[PDB]
Amino acid sequence: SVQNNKFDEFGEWLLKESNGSKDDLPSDVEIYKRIVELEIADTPETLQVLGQVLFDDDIINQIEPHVGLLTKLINGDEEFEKALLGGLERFFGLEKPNLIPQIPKILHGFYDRDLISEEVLIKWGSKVSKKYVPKDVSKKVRKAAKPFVKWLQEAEEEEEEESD
Repeated sequence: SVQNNKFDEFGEWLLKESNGSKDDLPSDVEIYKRIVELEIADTPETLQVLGQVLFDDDIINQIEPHVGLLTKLINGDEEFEKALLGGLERFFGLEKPNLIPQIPKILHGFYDRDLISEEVLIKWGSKVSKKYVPKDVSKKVRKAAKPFVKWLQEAEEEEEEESD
C-alpha cells in the first residue's frame, strides 16, 4: 500500500466514517478534535482536505453548517483561505464537475461568510496553477469563476472611488 502523511490519513478518516454520505460525516466538533490530535491545526493543507471532502451537490446549503469549523481553522490567515480555495478547486474540477457552471454563485456564498477574502480570490482567479489540480483542470475551474472575480475587483475599485 502507498505511503501517506497526516493529511492523507485525515482525509481517509473523514471518507470512511461518513461512508458515501456527507450527512454521516463526523460532527464538526469531532472533525476539529481529530485535526488537533493529528497536530495539523497549524498547517494550511488541512483546509485543502476539507475543501474537497466536506461537500457534495448540495454544497450551496452545506456552507453555513460548517462556518464555525472553517472559521476556527482559518483563524484569519490568508494562507489557510488559499488552501480552502485549493480544496474547492479539486471539488469542482475532480469531484463534482457538473457544478462548474455554478461556481460564481457558490464562491459568493463562501465570500459572504468571511471564509475567503477578496484579495485571495482575485490572486487565485488571475492565474492558472497545477498546484491543486492539473493545469488543464485549473483552467476550467478558474475560467468559470471569472465573473465573480471580476465583480470583486469592480466592487473594490468602486469602493475606493467613493472614498474620493
